[PDB]
Amino acid sequence: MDQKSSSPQPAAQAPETKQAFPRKFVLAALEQSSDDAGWANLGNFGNYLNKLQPDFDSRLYGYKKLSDLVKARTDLFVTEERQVPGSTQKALYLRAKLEHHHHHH
Repeated sequence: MDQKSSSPQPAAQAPETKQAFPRKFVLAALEQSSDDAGWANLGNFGNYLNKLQPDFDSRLYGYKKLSDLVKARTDLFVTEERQVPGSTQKALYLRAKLEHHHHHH
């Protein structure tokens, strides 16, 4: 529940560290850090994720923080800002992006 904004992002920067995304461990932490409805709060996600993968660092991918990594790589992760009941600020909730059964003929 947020403002669906986007950005071209000019690739004028010199290519820094390129690392692969290990999604099995990350999604494993994500789902375990999720509430009953299947949404994980950014804070708890960044916490439980590091428990499974301490080697997983955002600067290895070129991002300022894990938060920016997730909202950028929405292909792997589903991102929404959700309002917390009784709180003044909204919290970023995350969940796993999965395919759908596709076939040939």
